[PDB]
Amino acid sequence: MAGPEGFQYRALYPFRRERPEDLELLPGDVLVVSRAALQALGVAEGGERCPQSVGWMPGLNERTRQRGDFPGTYVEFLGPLE
Repeated sequence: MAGPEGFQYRALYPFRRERPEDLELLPGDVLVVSRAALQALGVAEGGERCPQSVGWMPGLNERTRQRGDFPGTYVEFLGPLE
């Protein structure tokens, strides 16, 4: 309606937080990321659809309700936040 507020990723494989400031990934669980975060990383418009090309990204996890940087290699792409 108004526009894309952000994008959603989804963890495919379970990996425990290596560091307290690391974000945990569980299979099937969704991670919510805003446009501001991706733009702060310097992502090209149409690159976010390939998270492994961006690397570690700051977002919100559903199962843990925690916030931090997750390795965007074990995650799939869901779509834009509208």
